[PDB]
Amino acid sequence: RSWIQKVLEQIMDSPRQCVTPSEVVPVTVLAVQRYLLEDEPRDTVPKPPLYCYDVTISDGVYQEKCYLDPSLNSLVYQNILKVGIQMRISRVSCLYNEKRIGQGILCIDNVHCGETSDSISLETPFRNRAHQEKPERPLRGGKSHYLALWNNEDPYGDIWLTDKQPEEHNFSDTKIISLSHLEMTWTNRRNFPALLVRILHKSKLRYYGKPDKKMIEPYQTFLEVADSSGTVSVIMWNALCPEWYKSLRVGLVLLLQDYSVKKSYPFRIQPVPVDPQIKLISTMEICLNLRDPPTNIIIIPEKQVKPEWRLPKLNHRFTTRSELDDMPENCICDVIGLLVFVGRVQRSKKKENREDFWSYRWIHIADGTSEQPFIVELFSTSQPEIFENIYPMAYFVCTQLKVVRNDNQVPKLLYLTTTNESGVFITGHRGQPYTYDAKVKNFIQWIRTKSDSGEQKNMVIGGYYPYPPVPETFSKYSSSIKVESLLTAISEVRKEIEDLQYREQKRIAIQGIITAIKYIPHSISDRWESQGLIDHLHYSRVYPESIPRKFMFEHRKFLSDQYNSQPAKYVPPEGRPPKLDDFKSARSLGHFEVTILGLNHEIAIDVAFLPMYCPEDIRTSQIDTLLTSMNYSCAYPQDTTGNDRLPGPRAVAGDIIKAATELDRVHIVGILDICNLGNNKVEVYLHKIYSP
Amino acid sequence: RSWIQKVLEQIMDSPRQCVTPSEVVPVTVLAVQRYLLEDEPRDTVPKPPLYCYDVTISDGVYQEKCYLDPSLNSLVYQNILKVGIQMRISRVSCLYNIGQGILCIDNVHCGETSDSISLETPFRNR
DNA sequence: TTTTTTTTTTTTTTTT
Repeated sequence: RSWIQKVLEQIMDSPRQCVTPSEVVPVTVLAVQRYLLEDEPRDTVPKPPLYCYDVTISDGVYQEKCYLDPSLNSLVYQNILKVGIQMRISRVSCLYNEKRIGQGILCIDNVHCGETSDSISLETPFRNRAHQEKPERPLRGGKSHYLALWNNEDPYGDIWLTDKQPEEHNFSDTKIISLSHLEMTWTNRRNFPALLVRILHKSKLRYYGKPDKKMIEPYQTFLEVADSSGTVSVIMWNALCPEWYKSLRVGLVLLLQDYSVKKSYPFRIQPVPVDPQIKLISTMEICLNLRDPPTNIIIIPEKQVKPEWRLPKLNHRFTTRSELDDMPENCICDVIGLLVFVGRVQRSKKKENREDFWSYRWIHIADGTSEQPFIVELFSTSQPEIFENIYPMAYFVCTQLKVVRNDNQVPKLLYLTTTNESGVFITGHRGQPYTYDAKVKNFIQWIRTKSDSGEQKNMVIGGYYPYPPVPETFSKYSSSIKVESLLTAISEVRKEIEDLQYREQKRIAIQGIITAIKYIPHSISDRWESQGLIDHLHYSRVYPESIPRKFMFEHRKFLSDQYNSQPAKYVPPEGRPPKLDDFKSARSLGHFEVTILGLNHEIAIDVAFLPMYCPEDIRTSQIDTLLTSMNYSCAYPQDTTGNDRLPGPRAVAGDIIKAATELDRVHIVGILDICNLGNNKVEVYLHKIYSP
Repeated sequence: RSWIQKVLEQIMDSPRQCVTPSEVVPVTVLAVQRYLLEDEPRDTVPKPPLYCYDVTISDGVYQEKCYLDPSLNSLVYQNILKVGIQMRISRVSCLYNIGQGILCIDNVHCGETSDSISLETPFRNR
């Protein structure tokens, strides 16, 4: 009948025994989720992975949610095991969950992941109805839940509800006190009366679920609510977060009752609000645990709000690029404008935990006050629905952005970062949610005027955008690398490329001589050489996803899904999609295949030089040298004219070849960005060839 | 000019939500007088003090009588807020318990004995 | 980061 049924019937009566399936039939992956790997023995020297995965392989007849043996998590770290792929299970085992009444669970123990399936059916029935329970939960554990596939700060699954609506709680005889009242009297108040607070800042989710400790929904969010003049950092615990997080927005008047008051956490950093007149109560913090009756948190509509009392309004620090030009090192600010660039979902390993990762994506916000965008570093703000789907041609507003500057290098690094309390939103056509702000009105007027002028901005999506520009002073580049082996070995590049996980980024420096360079037109000589080694690396491959693509609104879902994070569950294509190549490339000049010879003429490597500067840059000398990959603007050409009377990109080609030819035997320290685009595809691109 | 004048006008202009004095200058206490605390809820678990005091500061230009917050009654219980000592207010409100107002002291930093206490400064409010 | 339930409080004014 089906492979699933046959294997399950074959292995049902032998729990915790590994049997090769009687028949090996390719099965389509229809979903891949990630959850904590508790209940495993942490006594083994190779501590089992902090997370395990569940894969919903689907046969022609049924699809039965299986369990991936944690030893196979390598196939998911590299994204080799993705949704829509065909794999051939080689080893299976049966495990029974002792905290649930149900049938056996198939335990995948060895796979041979192949390629994307030709036909994926999302309507195949579920063999075991238990797997079809609407509040989807992991196969193992009693009250477990699925986390987001890659990062841990993004809500995922059905445990996250959005059903909360305003409620009209009568204030007839409700004892409401002020935050300062608790501040002065919270160690003597046996009972803590009700409160009427308003949200000012909502923080990003935080998962504190360790594998050994037994906790349910280890989710914790810090909300800076302010009742009257006072403000405290309320913190929701346990399973309260996945019942109120997707519903509570900044500016909702909450009525908190049956709460707890304690001492401020020692490592807590309460953010200063926009208004300085308020009192920042930083000695005690209100903890909201899930009380049996659902009266602890009640939100009252604005109509029920009474100006008779004083409630701190939600203010903002909207700033333009011109203002940012003078803003100091660290000054939290809000930004708004028309998105003009979207990066990729890069992942940086957390120092706190080498297993967890962040999910950031470089974006550019355009305004009328400057010719450069804000260049925001957008981390995951626990808003996957917006974060993943943002595209250039739209209005984007991000709040609580911290300035970051670096004058050590000539191209001042004036960019922003997303703090813990940073939120993301896409404003309406007129800017309805933020229309009240004056800067918002100015931005909307600018967009309307420019559109009425028949003008469009150069919109780019995804690509290879290493925003951080390596300085021109190799000494400063080394200084930034404090005893971290700034110059990676010529033979270690293989291992470093083998260490990156899905969409991981890392910057290293190599020492060598320019073996040769062949110009690759994006579409005056075409090739040149400088002139038997121990071994050579063939890493000069530029993938189609690496080339930035001009944005076309007609095809926006396709473009946004080609640079997003890999989906957890399958979604059939809505028709026959286009091809990424048919979209024009935002780059104005082609790449190169610079080959590097080792200092000890023993190891060689092939790397790709993908410059971002336009011919306008090499004419105006906005770049550092002809061997750099980023221009001082670090912004894709504004297309003020599209094509100018300047030396054509074909002329800049050949010119770069001869510029490299100048560095015939010169000892150089090139900075080579290395990233793993997914599957086994890995990119190694040049950034800057430091020369003496 | 006069510190009390500036504080009064500031709390009148900006919302009177325990306005923090924009500028803090040492002020000399000229009198501390007590009376019963009538017209109070007296229903909070931490029952309010039975008596309250009305300090009489002097900034060198005018002397204004200010109603001390009952929360700061310990400073007078311990004789830390006496005549002569020059203090520094840090919070101020504008109570109406109305004609003009009642400059309230919500916080204070009692200092050292003053050497220039003047009994000649006229009352700003008659 | 986690973390719940319970209560305790005595005393000198008004007459119209």
